[PDB]
Amino acid sequence: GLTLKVVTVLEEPFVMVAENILGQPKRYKGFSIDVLDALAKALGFKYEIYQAPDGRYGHQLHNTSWNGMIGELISKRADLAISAITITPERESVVDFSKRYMDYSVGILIKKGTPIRTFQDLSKQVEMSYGTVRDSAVYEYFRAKGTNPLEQDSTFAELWRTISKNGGADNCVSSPSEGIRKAKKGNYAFLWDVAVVEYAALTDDDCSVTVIGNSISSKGYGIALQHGSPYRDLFSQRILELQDTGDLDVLKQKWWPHMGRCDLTS
Amino acid sequence: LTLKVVTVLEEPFVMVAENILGQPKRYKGFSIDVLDALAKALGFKYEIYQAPDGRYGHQLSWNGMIGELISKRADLAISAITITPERESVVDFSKRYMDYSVGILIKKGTPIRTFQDLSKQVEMSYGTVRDSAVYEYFRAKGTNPLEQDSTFAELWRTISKNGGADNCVSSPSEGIRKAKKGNYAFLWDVAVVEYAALTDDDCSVTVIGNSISSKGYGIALQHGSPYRDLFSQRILELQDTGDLDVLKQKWWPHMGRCDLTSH
Ligand SMILES: *[C@@H]1O[C@H](CO)[C@@H](O)[C@H](O)[C@H]1NC(C)=O
Ligand SMILES: [Ca+2]
Ligand SMILES: [Ca+2]
Ligand SMILES: [Ca+2]
Ligand SMILES: [Ca+2]
Ligand SMILES: [Ca+2]
Ligand SMILES: [Ca+2]
Ligand SMILES: [Ca+2]
Ligand SMILES: [Cl-]
Ligand SMILES: [Cl-]
Repeated sequence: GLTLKVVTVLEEPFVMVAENILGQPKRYKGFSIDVLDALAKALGFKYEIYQAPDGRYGHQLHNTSWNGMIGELISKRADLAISAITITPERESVVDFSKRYMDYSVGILIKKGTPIRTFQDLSKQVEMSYGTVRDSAVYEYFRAKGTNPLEQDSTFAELWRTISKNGGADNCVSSPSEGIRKAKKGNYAFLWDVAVVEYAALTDDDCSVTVIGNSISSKGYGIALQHGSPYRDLFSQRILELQDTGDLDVLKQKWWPHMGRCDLTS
Repeated sequence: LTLKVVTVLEEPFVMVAENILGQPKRYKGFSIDVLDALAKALGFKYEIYQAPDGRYGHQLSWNGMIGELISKRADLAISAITITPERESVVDFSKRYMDYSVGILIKKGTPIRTFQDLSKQVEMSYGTVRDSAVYEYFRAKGTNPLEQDSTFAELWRTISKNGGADNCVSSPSEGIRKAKKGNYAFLWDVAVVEYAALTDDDCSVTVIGNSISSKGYGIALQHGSPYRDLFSQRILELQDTGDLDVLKQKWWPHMGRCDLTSH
């Protein structure tokens, strides 16, 4: 029957590999998979998932083309893209996002037991390396806030001076997995999606790391569809219903356990 | 192009501005400034009118602003309208231009600093507007066995005492008035009670938030409107540049007004 092609990128606990037995297609699991499954059921479609061949969310290149999942949508190789995709104006100009199914903000992952408790505390650091994924939306977030003397505090300017040192070479990482691994080794603080670093801290074998939030949320996570897709408004309606009934809250408790895991209190 | 805009008064989203006798009513506020930025960005003019029953809208068909859009007397509706699935099924909302959540309005100087602390109260009156969406939110959360902390169950036990008659109020203005006179905490739209606290004549109240947002505020357009996606795109741009945050600081200003954190 009606089958949608879904492009994704691995991001814990939004989209993870579940099993891949030889001969069988790869299977996936996670919070975004469960939201997608609820939509598939309600709207009566099937789907097939593939990972973005370049592994990127996607951004705009100099000739106005896009790579990543965004590019897959523009080219119509994918009908929808889902993982932990932030709804931004640049991306919405070329694809069509559903209304959000979760809020987004940036957090800090750092080993427990330090005097750093806030973004402001991190910005005061003189010797400490900290950073984000180079070439990411989070890097571009700190560029924007850091190069804006119109902010009310030097916090973002100071954070940007460390993050962007040597064009991002010294203090940034290639992937969230590298940032998480470095934060656990100590002497590094990793700045990334708070939901991603919270999951990493909750599942740390040694319960050795904690997350600093406090970022005000102004953006959400969405399902990206093709420009002009008829499914965009249908998805939004059902997402709103999932939120109103409490079904989304249950799925969040499933992947970010309120209890049973590491205690994140430093 | 001129769009018909329907609204309802809600400080500081939409407020009456001063107008010369005989001149049409003027409006000002956070939502008005968002509307103005959309007009300038997209290049339209507009005329505003007030909903005849001063209601947002609910069904049993739709009244309030939702009804004006359904009937097509309005091209769009804006004030402090929350994006809900029941409303989105009959009209078309922009993506949100601000987050919504429920807060606590309470007199300064108590040991209550969180929703959990409020839920621990014995013999204290606290509540919300009777038969409101907020009441229904606390019903749903408070009766759900899958909640991981007893906080919501305990809040519901007090809010719904005697079918909601003992501890709930008839309107937000009454809830605000009761919290200011004491021996009551009022649970309502955090942006609304924050503004009430900032402008309290006696700078006597504070607001407890510490709640992830449940919903967004949106611009409601007609079902099938050609403008909805355009509005969403420009709203996202206004958020990303910080323009909306500047507008929020402008309409919920903190210096010159009451200090909400003096204790
Ligand atoms: C756009 O730029 C990218 C990166 O250089 C390139 O791979 C792609 O072929 C270009 N496409 C054009 C000219 O349409
Ligand atoms: Ca779009
Ligand atoms: Ca120590
Ligand atoms: Ca693990
Ligand atoms: Ca449409
Ligand atoms: Ca309201
Ligand atoms: Ca609709
Ligand atoms: Ca006291
Ligand atoms: Cl929204
Ligand atoms: Cl939308």
